Amino acid sequence: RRYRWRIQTAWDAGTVGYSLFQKFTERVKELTDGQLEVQPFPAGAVVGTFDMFDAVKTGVLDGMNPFTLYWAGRMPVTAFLSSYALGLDRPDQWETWFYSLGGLDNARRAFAEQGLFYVGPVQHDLNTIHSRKPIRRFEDFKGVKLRVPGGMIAEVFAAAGASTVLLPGGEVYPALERGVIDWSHNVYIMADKQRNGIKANFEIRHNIEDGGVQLAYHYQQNTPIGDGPVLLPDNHYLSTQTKLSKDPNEKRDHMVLLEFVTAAGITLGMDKGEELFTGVVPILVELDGDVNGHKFSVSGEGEGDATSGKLTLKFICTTGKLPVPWPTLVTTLVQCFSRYPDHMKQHDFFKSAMPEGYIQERTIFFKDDGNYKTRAEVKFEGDTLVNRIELKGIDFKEDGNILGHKLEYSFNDGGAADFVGPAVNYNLGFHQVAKYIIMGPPETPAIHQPVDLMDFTINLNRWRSLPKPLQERFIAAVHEYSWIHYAGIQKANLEAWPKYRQAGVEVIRLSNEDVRKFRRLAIPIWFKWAKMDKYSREAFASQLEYMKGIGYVTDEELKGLSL
Ligand SMILES: [Ca+2]
Repeated sequence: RRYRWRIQTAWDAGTVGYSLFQKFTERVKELTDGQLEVQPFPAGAVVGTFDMFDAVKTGVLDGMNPFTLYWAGRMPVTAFLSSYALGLDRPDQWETWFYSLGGLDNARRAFAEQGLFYVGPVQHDLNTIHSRKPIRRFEDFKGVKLRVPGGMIAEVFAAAGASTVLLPGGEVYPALERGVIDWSHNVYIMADKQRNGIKANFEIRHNIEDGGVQLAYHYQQNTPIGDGPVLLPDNHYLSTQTKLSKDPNEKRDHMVLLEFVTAAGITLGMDKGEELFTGVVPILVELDGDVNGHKFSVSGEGEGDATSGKLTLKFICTTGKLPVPWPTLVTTLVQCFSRYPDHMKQHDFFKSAMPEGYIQERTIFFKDDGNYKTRAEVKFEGDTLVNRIELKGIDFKEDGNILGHKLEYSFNDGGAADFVGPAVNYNLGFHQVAKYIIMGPPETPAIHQPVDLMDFTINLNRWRSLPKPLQERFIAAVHEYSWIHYAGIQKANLEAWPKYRQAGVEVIRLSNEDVRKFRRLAIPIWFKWAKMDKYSREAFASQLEYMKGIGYVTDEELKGLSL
């Protein structure tokens, strides 16, 4: 009669990808005269993304539109049915390998053993890396917390020193906001009723220039200066992205600072001084400091825009050379500029205390070293928001990372994520939570996933129930959609790159030498996955022959590796 197939895709609703997938279901009805209908489902609507394989195998779903290498843990061949690092890197090469060099039937025999019919690949895009750490060379990957899709992709970055996690794309945004895993620099804000203010305790990790890390434990309390009513918040956190730079025309010891601050951590829809921040507000900071008796003064000026959460400031040490590293002063040197979403406005203590302002006190303990004690008044002086600070430091090793100036000029939480290409990652908001894009050099712009293929895979019993004329038409339909989908994604990507620059994202290009370093790690990983079983061996053997044929692999660089 009429055949109806439920098919869930890896694409989340509200991506370019899902819109294209939805149009595919209409094309299939057209091409089959209404006889085959595909009911489309966005990611998660029927089962979790990574649960699609078992759902289709058992028939809960009739089919799926996944990224094929998601099955790498249970079907090694699938790590070879989508690009892997520094291998074949053009869409046309993967088309050739699939449709004339044996790939399609290699995939179909492997999936038939699982009760699945692999229809064909779906072309898509390269992938980008979105990072909160400025990763400018190979060695900067060490200690990064990186989301990736498992398999060989994760193994390559793990071998370069990264910690890897596996998450679906629709969960990447909140993960990047919280450090991806293990630790972050988020400040949980808690009401302090007895001081009619707030308190917070958090831990900053300062990178040591030669490796590894210097911990700075922060204790914080805030109390209003005046007696007007303030807002006492429910639990929530502030997440800050900070960029530190230098002014090339400034000769005093200084720090140029750019920050983006968002309040979060309250779920939407659960059962006066704010007006002063509706536009751009000038800022002045003054700090008078004394660390082990080394005296100094810092002045800063700039502005903040709480509607955006953006701060722009320049700081100068006016007494000469700063005796401590500038990154150790970032937390001391105006949380009233945080961007609070509409549904969280009632939790903004910092703006509620203005204009008379608030006192901010901290103790900051550097592990195995001295401590800072800081006290600050933050308030309006006229129309300028001012932060005046006294800082006193004691018990520091002149030997140490602080007085020895051994800390990297940086301030970030080490989180980064690959997912897909720039347009869909923009659909998911990555530009808001990561201000760097890490790409390869112009010779090798995509190091880990240059050809990130989807597919259609159908429950094998459902497939065999379909009359053969509709089978062939569905195969044709998928092959046509592979390139319609590709073309749609590529068009959106053209629109997305300018939007990244407007959001303040910087594109960082690694070097050819960085690529060579990845390549010496990638080739052994190819052979290890290839040897897992007979399907992965067959697919890599034919890909390796092809790569040798077009000059992508030399025999010398294998250094003895063979199947
Ligand atoms: Ca990816």
